[PDB]
Amino acid sequence: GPYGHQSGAVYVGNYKVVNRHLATHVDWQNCVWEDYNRDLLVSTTTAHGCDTIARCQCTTGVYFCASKSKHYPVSFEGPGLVEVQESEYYPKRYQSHVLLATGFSEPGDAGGILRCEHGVIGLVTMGGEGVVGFADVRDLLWLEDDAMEQ
Ligand SMILES: [Zn+2]
Repeated sequence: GPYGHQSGAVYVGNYKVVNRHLATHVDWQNCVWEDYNRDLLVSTTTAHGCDTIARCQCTTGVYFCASKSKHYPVSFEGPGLVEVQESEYYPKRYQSHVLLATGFSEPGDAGGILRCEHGVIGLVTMGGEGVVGFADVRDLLWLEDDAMEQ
């Protein structure tokens, strides 16, 4: 039957951070932290994760695309508060700690998680007419080892 695999979230050790609109009743049931402005929350799990978050701030990284189903290297900025337009299933609200990346085409809306050569940055937050909004996990790394530059 099935074949394609996907996580749609970031599993870190005994803490799993996923998008609020993507979290399940179980995520909130055992949720330790949750930032509305970041639309992200952290829940505890028994099974160790398989992802390593990067503690870097490189302006260049690679994001995953659902349409392309491939990894896309793109440069982005880490704007604090970004007003997300009412799209998909979210109302025009303010989001904190979101990184945006302007692609070079029309496609590119959602995907998975934004990872850098050092580690994991964040998950797909909101998107624009040609930009990629990602919720950085650099504001709540308390989950596992962090990536450094030294
Ligand atoms: Zn990096």
